[PDB]
Amino acid sequence: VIRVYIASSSGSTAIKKKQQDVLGFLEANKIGFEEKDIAANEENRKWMRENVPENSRPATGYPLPPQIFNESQYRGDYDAFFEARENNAVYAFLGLTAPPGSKEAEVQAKQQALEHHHHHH
Repeated sequence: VIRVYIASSSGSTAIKKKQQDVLGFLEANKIGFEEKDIAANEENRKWMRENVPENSRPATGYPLPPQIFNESQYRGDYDAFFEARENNAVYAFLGLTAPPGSKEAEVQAKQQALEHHHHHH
C-alpha cells in the first residue's frame, strides 16, 4: 500500500492542500493507500523524518508533508508527485505497475516494444 505521511495540524494552508491533492488522487485512481498522520503521533513523525532520504531533506528544518512511500520504501515528496502527474507517470513514480487500460501502461508498452524491435535482428 502507498503510505502518505501528512500533518493534519500543519501551520500552512498550502501543506494542507498539497496533502489533500495527493490523497484525493490515490482515491480517484483506486490506488491502495493509507495516511500516516505525523501531527499528533511521534512514531509516525520520527519515522517519516528518518526515512526521507538525505537528498530529499530540505536545507531548512525538516522535510515537509506529504512524503510518499510504497510500504516502507521512499518514493518522493509533493514536488516529485506533482511532476510525475504532469508527465502521466505516477505509477512508475509510486513503484507500481501501471494498470492495463491506462495511458501510462500503453505508453510503457509501446516504448518497450520499440526497444525490443531495435534489439531484435
